[PDB]
Amino acid sequence: GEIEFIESSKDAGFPVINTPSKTKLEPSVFHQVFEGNKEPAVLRSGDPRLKANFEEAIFSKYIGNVNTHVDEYMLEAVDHYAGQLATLDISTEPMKLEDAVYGTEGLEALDLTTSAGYPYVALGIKKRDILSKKTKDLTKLKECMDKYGLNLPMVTYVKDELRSIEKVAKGKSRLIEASSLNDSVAMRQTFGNLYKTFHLNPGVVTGSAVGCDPDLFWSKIPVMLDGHLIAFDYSGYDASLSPVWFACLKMILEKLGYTHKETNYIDYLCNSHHLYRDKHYFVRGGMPSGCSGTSIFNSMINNIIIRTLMLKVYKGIDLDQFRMIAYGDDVIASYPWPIDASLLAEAGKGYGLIMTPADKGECFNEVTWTNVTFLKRYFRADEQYPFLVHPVMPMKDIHESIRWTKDPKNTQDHVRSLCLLAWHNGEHEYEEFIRKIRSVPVGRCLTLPAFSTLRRKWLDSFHHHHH
Ligand SMILES: N#Cc1cc([N+](=O)[O-])ccc1Oc1ccc(F)cc1Oc1ccc([N+](=O)[O-])cc1C#N
Repeated sequence: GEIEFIESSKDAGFPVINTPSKTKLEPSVFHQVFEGNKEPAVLRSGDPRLKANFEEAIFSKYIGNVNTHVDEYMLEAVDHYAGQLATLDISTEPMKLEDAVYGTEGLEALDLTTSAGYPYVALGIKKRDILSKKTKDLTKLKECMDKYGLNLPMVTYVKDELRSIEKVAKGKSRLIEASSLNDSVAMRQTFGNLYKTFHLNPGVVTGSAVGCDPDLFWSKIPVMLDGHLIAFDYSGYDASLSPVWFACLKMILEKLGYTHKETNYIDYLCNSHHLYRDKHYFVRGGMPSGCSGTSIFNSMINNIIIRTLMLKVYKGIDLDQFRMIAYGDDVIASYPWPIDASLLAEAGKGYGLIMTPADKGECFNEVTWTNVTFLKRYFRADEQYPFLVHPVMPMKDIHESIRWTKDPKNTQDHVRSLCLLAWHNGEHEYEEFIRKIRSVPVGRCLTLPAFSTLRRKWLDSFHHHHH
């Protein structure tokens, strides 16, 4: 991804977008009770914690493109993964607006808390001013869509979230694109059935884990990945995606039976128009994290990518014995013979991708079930039911997250959520967690699940329904 053109908003007649200047994260009542090193990301330019230039850092992820056509490796990659998705019987038919906007099995209702984007955001108009979760009204939306169209600029927001000292210091805050409500809805219409199928079929056929529930899904993973594990990091995945990969994506959507017209939306993602604060810029390549389907699409591409590096480096490779699961840039994979991930990483670099050893590793080491992570979680078989596998989020991370809040009114929900995570570290660990929570008076006011109830409900969860 490369920033092609940049100018002042006033010159094209765009109003300044008034994004928030201060963080919503403050120290929680638990901030002194636990250790942690992370702090809210830098959102403004004058932040005294900065040890680099902010405007420069946030955009620097835009490292460049490699100009090329789809090669022989890409094609055969596309076909293999095409071969897989066909099994699923994805409907290329649009989805009925009601479903696309207000929910259905496999596609959550369009979130009414996020930005509506341009131009509504400029006009003080909020999502809730347009949609209602009570009347399922589409009369207003239809007016706005007809009024303002598709293909609108995107609004760029600095992601307000906890980060390490290194990234606060370097100003490497992450950017999120708010798509215009219309484009959101349109895309949901066009791809809703794809999304529905992806969320209902996490695993090695979709090669996706987007929408999954670790609690249930972890147990499936080792079953699906028989082989020697392959795992690894990207750096700036979304924004390094060159246009070539989008060509491949639309190439794959075409085999699923999407028309050229219907794939024009991939271009909307690839060559993008952004309204940042008082600037207005055009970007060629780069997945614009935050528009509709960016996770699914990031995964699908990744599915293409890895199969392409396998093919180019290991002539002889049989892909039908390959298995992968992506969540956007996060990949876990297996082959029956060892694979040198470093080879792949160097190969990938010729395509403008920065691959790295898994979990900020020193070298592309042996990947076991002991050290493998996915969505920041480890795997540990339950001591008692060995076919059951715990998703184990590290305590360090739970400790980090507990020390801040964006809204103390939700403490109960927040601490329960963290509870749902921590207990996989084991009873000793869980009881220390609970004691320290409880060493503050607010901690004593919270309804907190007992370990033994967490264990029971989990064991009980793999008793009903599918997967
Ligand atoms: N469309 C849409 C859409 C709407 C919102 N929103 O705020 O209402 C947010 C993300 C949206 O994109 C997706 C819509 C449906 C999907 F099945 C998947 C979408 O993309 C994601 C799916 C999953 C995740 N995730 O959980 O990380 C992030 C994204 C993103 N961006």
